[PDB]
Amino acid sequence: HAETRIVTDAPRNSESVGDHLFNGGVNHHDEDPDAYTKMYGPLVGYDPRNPTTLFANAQTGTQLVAPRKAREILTGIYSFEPTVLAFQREFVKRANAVAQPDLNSDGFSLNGLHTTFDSIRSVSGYPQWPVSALPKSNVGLLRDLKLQERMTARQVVIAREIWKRVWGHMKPTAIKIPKMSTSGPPRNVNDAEMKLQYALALFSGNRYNGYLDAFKSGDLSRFYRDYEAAVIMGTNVRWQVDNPGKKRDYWAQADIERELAPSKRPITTKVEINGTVYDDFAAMRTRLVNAGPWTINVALQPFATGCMNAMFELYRATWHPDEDKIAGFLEGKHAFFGDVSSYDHSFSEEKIDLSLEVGKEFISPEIMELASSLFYAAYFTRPLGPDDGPQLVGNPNRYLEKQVKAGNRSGHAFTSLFAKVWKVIDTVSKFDQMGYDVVANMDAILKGDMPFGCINNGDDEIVWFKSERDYRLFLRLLETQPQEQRMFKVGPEEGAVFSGSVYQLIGPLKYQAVERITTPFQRIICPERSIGGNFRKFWPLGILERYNKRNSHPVLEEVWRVFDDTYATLMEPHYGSFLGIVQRAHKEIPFSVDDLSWKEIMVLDDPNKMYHRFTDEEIRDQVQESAFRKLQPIFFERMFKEHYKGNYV
Ligand SMILES: [Mg+2]
Repeated sequence: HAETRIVTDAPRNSESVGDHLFNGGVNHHDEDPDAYTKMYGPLVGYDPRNPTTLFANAQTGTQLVAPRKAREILTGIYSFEPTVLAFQREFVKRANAVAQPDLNSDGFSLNGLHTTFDSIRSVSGYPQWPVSALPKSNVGLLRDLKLQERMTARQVVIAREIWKRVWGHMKPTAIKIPKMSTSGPPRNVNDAEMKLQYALALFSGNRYNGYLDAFKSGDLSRFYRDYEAAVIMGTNVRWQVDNPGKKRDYWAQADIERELAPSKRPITTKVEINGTVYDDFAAMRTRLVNAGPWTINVALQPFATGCMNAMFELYRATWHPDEDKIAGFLEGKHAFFGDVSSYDHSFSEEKIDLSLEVGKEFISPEIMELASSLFYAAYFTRPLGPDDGPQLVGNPNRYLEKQVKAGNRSGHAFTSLFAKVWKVIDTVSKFDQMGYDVVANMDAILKGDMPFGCINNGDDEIVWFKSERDYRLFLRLLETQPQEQRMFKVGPEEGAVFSGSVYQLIGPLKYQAVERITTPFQRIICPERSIGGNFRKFWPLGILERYNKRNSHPVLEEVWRVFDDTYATLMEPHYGSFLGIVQRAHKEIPFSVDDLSWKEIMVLDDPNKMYHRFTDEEIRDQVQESAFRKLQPIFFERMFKEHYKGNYV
C-alpha cells in the first residue's frame, strides 16, 4: 500500500490492539494501512475556538499542577507527620556538627563536603507556590543575565562547524518509547502500546511524507484529523530540595498575558502544617517543565538519538567519557567546573534557529521546521498556584508562527542534544578567544587530543587544561568577558560537582570523585515522589547502593552513622527499623542491588538518563524494558533513506 494518512476512513475501534501485537519482526501496518485507525477510537474533535480541549480526557481542568500532598518517604512513613519533622531537625543538627564544608577560593572541597545539610529540613510534597510560569518571551531573562544580544561572527562560524559534525553523522539506534509517561494530546494516556502502534503507522506506507505535508499546510484541523497531531505543549512540574538563601521568585500567570517579558514576583510560601509554623523548614522548590506530545516527538526522536549516539562515538572524550576514569584523567591537569544560570531558558531565538538551519543541510527542511514549531509552541497548563486557573499561552492555531520563545524548550526531542552541543560551542568559543584556531583544530579539540578540552553533561561541564597559563587566561577571560561575548551566564561551581559527584581536591592537581554527601539523605528524607507508584518502583536499590558504600569516604561514613543512630532513636519506635523497611521492599523487586551496575541503578531511578547519559550498550535489556518499549532502526530505515543526507557511523 501507499496510504498517506495515519487515520484513514476505516471504522474506528473496529479491531483490538490485542489481536495485532508487534512481534519485533514485521510492521503489520505495512500489510494493513487501516490498522491504526481500526484499533483506536474516534478522537473528540478539534474546535479552534477552544484549543484546551486537546487536554480534556487526561488530571483535569482545575487541579493544581503541583498539589500539596505528603510523600510516602519510606513504607508507612509520611512527610507531613511531626515525628518525621522532629527527626529531620535532629538529624540535620547532628550532621552539621560532625561535618562542615571545607572549600577553597577556587571552589574545590578539601574534605568532600561542598554544602551544609540544612536543605534536608525540607518538607517533601509541600511545594513553593506559585510554580513559576513560562513567559511568552525570554528577552528580559537574557537582559537580566547580562547576556549578548546576538552571537559574534566568529561564534556563528564555530557553531556552524560543530553542528555540521553533529547533524552530519548518525548512528541509527532504537526509538525509545516511554511506558510510564503521558502521550499528551489528543489521547492523553500513559499507554506505550498506543505510542508504539502510532510509530509503526507513521513509519509504514507513505505516512511520514503525508504527516509532513499536513504539518506544513498549517491546517491544524487536517493535521489533527489525519495524524492525531497538534503542535502544543502540556505542562508538568519537577520538585527538588531548595538551597538555603537563594532568591526565590516566579513569573505569575496573570502577568504573562499582559506583557511578553514581565518581571518576577517573590515566592512567600511558609511551612505551616495544620496551624503549626515550621520557621526553620523549606517548602520544595518547583520548576515548570513542558512535555511535547508523542505524536510530534516520535517524528523527531530518530534524528535526536541517531545524532547523539554517533556524537558519543566520534567524540567520546567530549560527550561520553568513562565516568569512573574522569578523576584519573584530570590528574596533573587544571580544571574549571562550570556552573550555568538558567541555561536552557537563556538560549536565544537566534541560537535555536541557527541549530535548525544547519540541520537542513543534512535533514529535510520540513523536519527542522516541525522541530522549530515544537520549540516555539503554545502551551496549556493547569493552575500553577492555588489562586490561578487553567491557561493557554500562545495561539496553537497559528503553529507555523512562533508562539512562545523560551530557549531550549523542555519536553522537546532535541532538548538534551541542544543542551550538550551548545555548552561545548560556548566553551570552544572561549578556547578561540584565547587565541587558538578552533576551526582548524576542531576534531582534535572534541576528540581530546589537544592540550585542553571540555567534558560535557549538558549544563554541567569540566573544562580542563594541561597548561597553567591557558587555565589562568581562561579564568581571566571569564572575569573580563564583555557582554557581546557572553552566550551563557557561567561561573565556577562551589564544590566542583560533575554528574552527581564532588571532585574532591586531595592533592595538587589530584582529584577524587565522591557523590554529593547530601544526596543520599535528600533522596530518602525529602523525595520528589512517594516510594513505589509510577516512577519509584525500584526505590530500595538506590538506598541500599548508597548505604553499602557508606564506609568508602570518611565524612560520608560519619553522616551515615548519625543517620542510623538518630533514626534508631527518633523514628524506629514509631515506624520500625530502617533496614527492615528497605530490605522488605528490596525482596519484592525483580533486581538485587548486587545484580545491577551503578549505571543501571541510576536508570531505574531516572529512566530519562537513557535519552542523554547512557547508551544501549551499558544498560541491560531487562533494565531498559522496565521503562521503555523500543522500535529498532530497520523500521524507520526507509524514512532515513529519503530524509537524511549525512554520514552513517
Ligand atoms: Mg557541575
